[PDB]
Amino acid sequence: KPRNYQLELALPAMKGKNTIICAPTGCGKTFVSLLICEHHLKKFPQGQKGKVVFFANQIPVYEQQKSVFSKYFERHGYRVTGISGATAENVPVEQIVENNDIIILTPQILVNNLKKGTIPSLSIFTLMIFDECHNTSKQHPYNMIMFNYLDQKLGGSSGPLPQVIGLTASVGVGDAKNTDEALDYICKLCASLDASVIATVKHNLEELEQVVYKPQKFFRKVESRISDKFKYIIAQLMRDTESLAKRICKDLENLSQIQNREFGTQKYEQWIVTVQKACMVFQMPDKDEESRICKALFLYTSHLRKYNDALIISEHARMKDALDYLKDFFSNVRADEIEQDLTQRFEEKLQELESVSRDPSNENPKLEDLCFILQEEYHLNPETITILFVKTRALVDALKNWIEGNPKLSFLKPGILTGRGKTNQNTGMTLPAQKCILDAFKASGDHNILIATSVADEGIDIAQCNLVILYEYVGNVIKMIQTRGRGRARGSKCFLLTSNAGVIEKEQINMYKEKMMNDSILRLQTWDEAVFREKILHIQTHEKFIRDSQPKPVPDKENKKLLCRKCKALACYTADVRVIEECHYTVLGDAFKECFVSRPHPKPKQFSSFEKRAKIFCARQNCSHDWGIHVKYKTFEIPVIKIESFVVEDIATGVQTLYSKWKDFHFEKIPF
RNA sequence: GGUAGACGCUUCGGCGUUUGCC
Ligand SMILES: [Zn+2]
Repeated sequence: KPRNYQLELALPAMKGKNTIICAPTGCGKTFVSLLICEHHLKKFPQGQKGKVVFFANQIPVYEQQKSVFSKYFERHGYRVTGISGATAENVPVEQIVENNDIIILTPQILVNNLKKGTIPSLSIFTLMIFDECHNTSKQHPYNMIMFNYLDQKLGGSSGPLPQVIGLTASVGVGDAKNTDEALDYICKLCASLDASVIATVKHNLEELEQVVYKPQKFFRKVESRISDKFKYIIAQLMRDTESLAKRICKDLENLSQIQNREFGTQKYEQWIVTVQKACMVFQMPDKDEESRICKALFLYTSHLRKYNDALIISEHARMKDALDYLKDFFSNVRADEIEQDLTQRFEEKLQELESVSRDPSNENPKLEDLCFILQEEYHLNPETITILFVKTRALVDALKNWIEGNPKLSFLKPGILTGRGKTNQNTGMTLPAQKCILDAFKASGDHNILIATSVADEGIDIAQCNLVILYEYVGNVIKMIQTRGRGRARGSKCFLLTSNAGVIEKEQINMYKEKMMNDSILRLQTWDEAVFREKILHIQTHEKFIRDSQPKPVPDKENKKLLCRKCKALACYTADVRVIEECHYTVLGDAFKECFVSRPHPKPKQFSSFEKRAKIFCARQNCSHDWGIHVKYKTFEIPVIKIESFVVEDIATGVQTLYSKWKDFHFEKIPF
C-alpha cells in the first residue's frame, strides 16, 4: 500500500504539473514514479493513449526499473520495453518507441536518435521521468535532451510537449555563498527541467521520519605519522632517479612551471607529468638517439610516478601496502637495460625497506583510530554491517589486506567494490563481479564489511549498513545526502576519519549548503505558480540565447607523421588515416601492419558498430606502448588508434606536437 | 575507440584521481 507521503509527492505530478520531487534516499521514489505513471496512462480517453519514457543513468538502475515497470503494468495492458547501449544498433528505434507505451531509456540513446532524426521531436512522448534529475547540468545527456525540449518550447514550432518529472534527493546549490545565490541555482535548475513545482514532504513529515532516519555523524580529526623512515628511503630513490634524468636532459628544472615540488604530493604528480610531455617532443637529428633519450626519460618519469604513488599510499595505509605496490610494479616491468638499472637500484634497498615495514613501531596512527572505531561498534553490536569509502582503488586493496592481516580484526570478513574501470585496460571490476559481492554483502551472507570507491548517485540498493566510514573521503552536498540512505534504520552511524582539516571543513560547508538548499526551497514553494513559471521563462530564454550565440576550424592539409610517444618510432602518416562515423580513426596500408602486435582484449564490449577483439601496442625494440585497439567493424577487422598514444611530427617544419583528443588535431580527414 | 559527471590541484590550458554512458 502507498504511504501518505508518497501520495503527497505524486500530487503535483498527477495534476499535470512539471514537478521536481525532492525526497530522502530510501523513502520509495520508485513507487512514486509508478503512482504518477499509473495516473498518467489512465487519464487519457478511449481514442487517445499516453507514452512514458523513464531515464536511467546506469545499466543496473536501467535493468532494475525495467523489471519494476514491467511486472507492475503488464497486467494492466501496457507494454514496457528498454533500449540500452547493447540493443541500440540495427534496431528500428522509432517502431520500438511507437509500439510500446513505457520505454525505460538510457539518456544517450535518446540524444543520439534526436540527432540522427530517427526520433524527430519529443512530441512522441507525453511524460518524461528523469531519475537523479540534479544531473541536468553542463553537458550531461539529461541537459542535451532538455535543450531539444526547450528549443521546441521557445521556438514557433508547435506540438504538444511531454510532462517532465524529476526525482532527486538533493537539487544542490552549486558554489552558492548565501541564500540568494542558492535560490538562483535552484531556479536555473528548475528552468533546465521546465519545472513549475518542487515537491517535498511537508504534511506527513512524521510518517517519513518513522521510515527513514538520519544517521548521526562523527568527525574524527587525527594526526599524520611523525617519523617516516619509509619516506627517507623512497625520497632517495626519487632524487637518484631525478639525477639520472639530469645527466640526459640538462636544465630539467625549467621543463615545468611547477616550482618547489615535494615528494608524495599532487603537485609533484602534476610536475612528473609536465616533464613527461616535454621529453616526448625532443628532436634529435640522429632519429636513433632520439629513440634512446626519449625512451630513457619516459622510463624515469614512469618510475618516479610509482614512487610518488607509494609515498601517498604510505601516508594513508601501511608501509607494507606501499611496498607491495612497488613490488608489483617492478614485477610488471619485468617480463630493458634501463629498467634493470632502476630495478637494481631498488632491489638494493629492498631488504632495508622490508626491515622498516615489518617494524611494529612504524604503525599508521590513522589506521589505529580506524581500528579503534571498528573494534568499538562490533564489540557493542557484533552483527554490525559496515561499508568503508576510500578515495583511490589502490587504497581499497590496501585496506583489504590490512584488515585481513590484522589479528585485532579477525571478526571482519572484508569485501571489495570498485568501478568497472577503463574500457581498454584490464583493471577495475566487471559488472557480474560487482553484483556477486553485493549479494554476499548481507547480514546472512559471507562478508561483514565492504570497502568501496565512490558510487553513483544512489545506484542499486545494497544491504543497510548501521555503520558507514568515510576514510579521507569528502564530496559535495548531493553525495552527503545520498550516503544517508546507506543506513536508514535508527542507530545508523557515519564516521568521517581524516588527517586533513580541509576535509572536515568541507563537510561542515556541505551541511550549511543543505540548510540553504532547504530554506531556499521552502520560500520558493510560497510563490504563485504563475510567477514561478514566468521567472524560469527568461532563464530558459537567456540560457538559450547564450547557447544560440556560441567556430568551425580550418584544417591543415599538410601531411604529418605519427610517432610512438615512448620510442618515437614512425607508425604511419596522416595520409593512411581514415575516419569512421566522424568519431573513430583507423590506418590503411600494409606498412602499418608491420608496426604493431595484438593481445586479446580483456573487456570485449561493443559500441555503435564495433566488436572489440584485441589491444594493439608498439613492436619496435619491444616498446609495448599502448596504441589503441583492434576491433571488427561491420565488414572487416581493423585497428583503431587513439591520438593520445602518438606525437604528431610535421614533415617540413619538423615540429612535434601533442594532441589529447582527435577533435583538437586538424588535418585532412578522409571518410572510411 | 569516443565520450559524460563528481572530487582535488591549477601558474586557468589543463593535470590527476574516481564513477559512468555510447
Ligand atoms: Zn613504441
